Amino acid sequence: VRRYPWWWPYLRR
Repeated sequence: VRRYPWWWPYLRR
């Protein structure tokens, strides 16, 4: 949950 999508974190964060 750095800033990108809510789903993004799983992607990289």
